[PDB]
Amino acid sequence: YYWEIEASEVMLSTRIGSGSFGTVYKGKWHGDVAVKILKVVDPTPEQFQAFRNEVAVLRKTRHVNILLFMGYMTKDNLAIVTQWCEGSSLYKHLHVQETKFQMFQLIDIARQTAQGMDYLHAKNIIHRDMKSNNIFLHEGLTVKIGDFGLATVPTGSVLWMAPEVIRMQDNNPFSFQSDVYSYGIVLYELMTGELPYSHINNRDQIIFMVGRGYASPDLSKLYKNCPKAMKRLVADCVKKVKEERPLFPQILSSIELLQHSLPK
Amino acid sequence: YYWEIEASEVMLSTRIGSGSFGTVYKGKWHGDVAVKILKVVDPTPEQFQAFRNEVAVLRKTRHVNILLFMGYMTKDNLAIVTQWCEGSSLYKHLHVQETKFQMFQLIDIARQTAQGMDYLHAKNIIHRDMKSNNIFLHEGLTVKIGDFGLATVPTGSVLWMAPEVIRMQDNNPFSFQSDVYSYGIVLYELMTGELPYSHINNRDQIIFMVGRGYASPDLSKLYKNCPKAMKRLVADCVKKVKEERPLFPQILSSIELLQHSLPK
Ligand SMILES: O/N=C1\CCc2cc(-c3cn(C4CCNCC4)nc3-c3ccncc3)ccc21
Ligand SMILES: O/N=C1\CCc2cc(-c3cn(C4CCNCC4)nc3-c3ccncc3)ccc21
Repeated sequence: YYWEIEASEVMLSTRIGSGSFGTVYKGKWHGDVAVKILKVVDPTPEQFQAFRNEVAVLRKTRHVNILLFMGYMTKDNLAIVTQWCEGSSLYKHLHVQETKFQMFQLIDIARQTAQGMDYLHAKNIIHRDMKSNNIFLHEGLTVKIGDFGLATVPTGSVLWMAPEVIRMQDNNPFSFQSDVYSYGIVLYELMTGELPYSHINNRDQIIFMVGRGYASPDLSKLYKNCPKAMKRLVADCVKKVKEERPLFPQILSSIELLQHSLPK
Repeated sequence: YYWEIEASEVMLSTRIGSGSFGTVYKGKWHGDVAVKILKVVDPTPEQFQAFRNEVAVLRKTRHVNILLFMGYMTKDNLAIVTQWCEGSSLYKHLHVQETKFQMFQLIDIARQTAQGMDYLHAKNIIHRDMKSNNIFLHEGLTVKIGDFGLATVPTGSVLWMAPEVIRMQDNNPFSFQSDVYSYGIVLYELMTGELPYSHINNRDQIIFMVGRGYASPDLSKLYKNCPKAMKRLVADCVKKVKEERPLFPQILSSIELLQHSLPK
């Protein structure tokens, strides 16, 4: 049942960026595949396990909303192969290239986001990292979550960070709801078309700010065609207090009912 | 890990049809899912092994062109769950609903169903059964290959059967080329929009005639839009003789080649 590709069957084309312990390419294997490579010479004992970690988590993910893991390879550097997806990251669509997504399916993006998030959590999986960078879009039609570099059972990306986790507490800040906050940011991003804490400029300050209970996100700005129960859902999820947040086995269920209403 | 879905987590709506040793349903499990159930009250020891062999096959196919196997269920009927695809099987689109697919992408359907078929051949998988009834189409894009109920290491769907296999010879007629042959009929189906030998009506005479190499499929039927290189490929795959047929690694790259000579 080895999901390792027999030596050198993979091709690798140009770089597309970076991420969590690697680099990404538009390589070939039985078709088009997205591939993460080490890009290092020798493997660290901690990196060894960081690789072997992401493998065992992705091996658990057979789902139509989770980036389909296809194979791995320790020979010729450490590598992770998934399905290639035509289109771009949700971050690009929203902030880099400014795509005016229509509400009808602007919520359908959030649907599929939770569709997969529910699957992960119910199957023990934590995402930790999250972001809307990791919401890779298939054809502008199917949502797939990728890069499980920080998942379980020194640079960062402060924004999709639960205050509790920003503080640093007890070796175990990351939890179910710690994903749900980061997801709440994604909902917000869709509803606003821009990043949280936009009009400032001090990354270092934000860390302390939200991580102490000051810089709550500005709900009062968002596209006016937003549902009345959506603000309610963005609010419930982005809530500062930990256990006060709602779990995914009720997030999407509260969404797929509101998807019925706005059509008119 | 064990793709066993804990009993009663699944849900099952109206029927979709039959085939492959059960009954097909649109269901729910972290979202929409295609479900093949047993329906039988007491499971057969010959079926028991037919089920488990099917699941052992699906356990090795993480591909964008193979119907993403999601899980199974032994408790409360024997069941298999896989990704739902809004939009129908090709057999319908082509012979039942008669959708007017343009050549630009008619070959793009063919490229994918080879893209997929190559992967299995390479990863040890023989399909045995290979219908246009099995080629499930994701809306208008993404070709994903159907169930493996037969696929290995009373109702027969003749038409997509290599002469050698219609005959029966040595308990071992099903092979690589066998899959390739039936794929060629799928090519014929695409290029004609018609079933093979559609202008007779004696199933139990086609069986003999093709089985003894008298009833060759009519190549002089394909549309005018069809490429000259394509008609060559169909013929090479619809070769009566076993060893004369070309293997998938070759087929795929041969179609890839010709696909970017069409645009004009
Ligand atoms: O294991 N790590 C992996 C596996 C697949 C994978 C893909 C990416 C990835 C990075 N980008 C770009 C987009 C442009 N701006 C900079 C980032 N796009 C993708 C991508 C992924 C899947 N399908 C299509 C595209 C990153 C990491 C990993
Ligand atoms: O494991 N084998 C499986 C699992 C699910 C599964 C579904 C089908 C299947 C049979 N049909 C009909 C439809 C009416 N016309 C004749 C064919 N439609 C589907 C179908 C495919 C994908 N998504 C939803 C439904 C076949 C096999 C298997």
